[PDB]
Amino acid sequence: LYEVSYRRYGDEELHLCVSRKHFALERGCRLRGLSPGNYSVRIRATSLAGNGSWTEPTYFYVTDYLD
Ligand SMILES: *[C@@H]1O[C@H](CO[C@@H]2O[C@@H](C)[C@@H](O)[C@@H](O)[C@@H]2O)[C@@H](O)[C@H](O)[C@H]1NC(C)=O
Repeated sequence: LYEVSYRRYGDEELHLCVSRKHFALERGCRLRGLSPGNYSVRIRATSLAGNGSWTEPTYFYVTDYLD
């Protein structure tokens, strides 16, 4: 599996578990219907041995369709 830890600046952390089947199907992850803003993502692969280091933060901006 993988864990996706996203957070829109100021808010609290949101999460998502992406399983193998889920990952191979979706070609990664897909985040559906987030309120607008600049989000910060870290990703962490969990293998048979343990939880391996979080990917440095990436930023993604969901459009405001107003402002
Ligand atoms: C999204 O946010 C990135 C990181 O923001 C940085 O840290 C915060 C706490 C503020 O100090 C901010 O001014 C810093 O830039 C930005 O570097 C990035 O450009 C932003 N992304 C978009 C799409 O606007």
